Amino acid sequence: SMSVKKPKRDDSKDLALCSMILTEMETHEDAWPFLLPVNLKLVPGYKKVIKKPMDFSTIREKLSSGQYPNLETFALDVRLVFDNCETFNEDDSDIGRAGHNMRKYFEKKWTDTFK
Repeated sequence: SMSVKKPKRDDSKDLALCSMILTEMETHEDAWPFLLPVNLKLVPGYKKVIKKPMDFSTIREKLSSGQYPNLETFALDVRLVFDNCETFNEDDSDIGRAGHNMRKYFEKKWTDTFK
């Protein structure tokens, strides 16, 4: 509350560390469904169904331009990528499997870097 604060957690490396995680996600062999925004002219149903499209290149641009206020807003966008994937793709598909694999990969790196 006013003039009452928990000890200050060092957040000075968070930007660099999120960048490193995102590089590792970009270079994973199962990243290909997520590298670029889904083409809303060429994929029927996407635009109407997925209210907030998100992809790794969009996260990279937001990260590089100071559009994440803290590490939690970064994680929310990464998770959005996988939540959108599950919304639109069957589990038993190459893309559906890719999204589960990448979400697991991400959640481990996240815990190990920050928890």
